[PDB]
Amino acid sequence: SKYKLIMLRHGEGAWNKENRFCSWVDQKLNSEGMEEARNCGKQLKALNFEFDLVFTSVLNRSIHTAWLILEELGQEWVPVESSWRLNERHYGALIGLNREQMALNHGEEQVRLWRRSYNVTPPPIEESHPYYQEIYNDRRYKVCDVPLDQLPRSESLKDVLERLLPYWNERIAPEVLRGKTILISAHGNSSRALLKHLEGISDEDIINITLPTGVPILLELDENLRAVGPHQFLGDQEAIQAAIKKVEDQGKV
Amino acid sequence: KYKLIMLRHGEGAWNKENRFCSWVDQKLNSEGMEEARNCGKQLKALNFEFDLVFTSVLNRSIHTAWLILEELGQEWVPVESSWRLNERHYGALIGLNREQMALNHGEEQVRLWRRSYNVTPPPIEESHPYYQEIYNDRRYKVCDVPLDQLPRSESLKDVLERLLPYWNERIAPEVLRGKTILISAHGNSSRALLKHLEGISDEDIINITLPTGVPILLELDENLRAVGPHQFLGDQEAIQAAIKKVEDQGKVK
Repeated sequence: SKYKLIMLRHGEGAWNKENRFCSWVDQKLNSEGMEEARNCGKQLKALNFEFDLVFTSVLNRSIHTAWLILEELGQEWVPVESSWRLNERHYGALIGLNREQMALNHGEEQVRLWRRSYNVTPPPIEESHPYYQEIYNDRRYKVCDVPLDQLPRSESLKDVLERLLPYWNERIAPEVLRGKTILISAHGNSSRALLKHLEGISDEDIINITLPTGVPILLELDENLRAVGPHQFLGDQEAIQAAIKKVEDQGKV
Repeated sequence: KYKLIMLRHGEGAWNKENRFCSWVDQKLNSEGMEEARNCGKQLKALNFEFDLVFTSVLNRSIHTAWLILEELGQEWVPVESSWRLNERHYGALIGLNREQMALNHGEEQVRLWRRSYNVTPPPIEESHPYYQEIYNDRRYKVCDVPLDQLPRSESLKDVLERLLPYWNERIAPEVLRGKTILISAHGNSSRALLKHLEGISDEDIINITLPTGVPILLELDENLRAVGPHQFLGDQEAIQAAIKKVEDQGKVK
């Protein structure tokens, strides 16, 4: 392909382990996630990647992942840019809830729909939600390209792509066309959103795409920035498929 | 009136070994990392809310900045790194033991090499043990100045000449815009900026030594000139002692 870029989902976190929808809650990576980030950097180093620019969300877990990757590459000097438009999909009222418990109470299929549907919008989070305050009172959301009151309170995967695409078009895509090697440290669903766009995945097929944590995703693009072949997870396919199954199994029981 | 924070990163392995590090990209050791976290805690106590962070391209200043932002929960704050904030280039003296130099050339000469404004260290030659790793690094192949035009040694005067343009053009404008800035730099690059901002004479700058891992508070007026001398944040006795420690590295037992 004419261009190559790397995107990935950050490493494991406390909630990623307790199996609770984290979303816009600024939870940190745990020891296991930090190591995943380090292994990503080692895999990228083994493949000679030399980044010119890194894009992250404003959730610290995606930022720390990038930092750990850069340290392993000895590329801490590479410019980093962060944007809420790369933030994980907003789970609204579901934030904080245990996936397996919801599966038990509502049915595996119901939870699977909420998690992977392109169109279903979660119930908006309310000021009465246990984590509303610790989200909308943070200064990082007072300096976004849109007023605090204009930020979403819940999003379907479709909503995510709608607020992420502008950033890709205006800030990231231009750099890729310039020949720069870009690294995107994002999240599970915000990453699924960008892949849908780049690979032209249908609304139906995007439902079956689940991304493993801490695994480099190589995308090869043509002159029009359209993927030339499905995304490629860099690493041992067997261990990567088990990690994907692990994510899927979070909604089973 | 405007206030900003600048500091020198924490200790590295060559600190206890008493060897000029300069442009060698040495990482912080355990102690240096802790020094950064302590700076972060102090800044958090003062409720600092940074808007921008400027660092050099030496990873120790970058890691220091990252640790401070983590302590503050401000990892999303924009960071910019430039070689123009790099520590003074010690030329051929890089890697040499400061006390050994004092025994070989005398304390007076060592003092001139370390703190004088106009004395230039002998240039580093291709045969020098640390030449390769420095000029072979990609971070210097993408600077605003060709790799072949980068200094091979610098007097404090040389440092100010390549650092001042960066301050005036990229940092000072943010200060005038009321932004809260953090400058994570080095011993002599910080001394060079202080000399300018405080209008310290070529002679008096020789007596200014900065301790590692200590927040430096500086207030500037409408003309971006120091309202008063810089101040060190923390236990003054421990600070003066740390300053003496640095001074004593250039003296005979």
